[PDB]
Formats: sequence, structure tokens, C-alpha cells
Amino acid sequence: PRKARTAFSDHQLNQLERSFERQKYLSVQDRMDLAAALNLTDTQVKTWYQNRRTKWKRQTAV
DNA sequence: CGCTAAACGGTT
DNA sequence: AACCGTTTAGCG
Repeated sequence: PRKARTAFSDHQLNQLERSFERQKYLSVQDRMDLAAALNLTDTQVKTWYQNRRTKWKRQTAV
């Protein structure tokens, strides 16, 4: 049983990208604080940051 | 299709 | 526990 695909709001995407520009890796507390501010689950933030690092590494390589 | 969220098996 | 590298798949 797969989880439904989260559709992030524009506010959530803007805040996630502002976080990522500041810090490429978050502490457990910072990750939880971001999830709470955005009404997202801890896992959805953790997964967004992980996939964001994948995209970031792709862009670094060119 | 392209982007990207979630899942897999493996690593740190 | 979280991450990595990669895959799988949802959807505009």
C-alpha cells in the first residue's frame, strides 16, 4: 500500500526552498520545526529535503 | 514528458 | 535514524 502523493501548496514550496537555500541539511529539531510551521508531517519534510539534495547534486554536476 | 514525491535496497 | 543512489510512479 503506497502513500498518496502529497501536493504541496505554493506557501509550503516557497518556505521549503527558503530553508534549503539557508541549510542543505537540517538537524532533527530544525526539520520538525519546519514541518510544524508548514502543517506537514516530519516524513514529508525529510523526504522533500532528501529529494531536493538529489536535484541540487544534479545541478552542481553541470 | 518533466518534475518530483515516495519506495527500494544499500550505506553511513 | 537518516541518508544515499537509484528507481518507480502520480499528475499537470
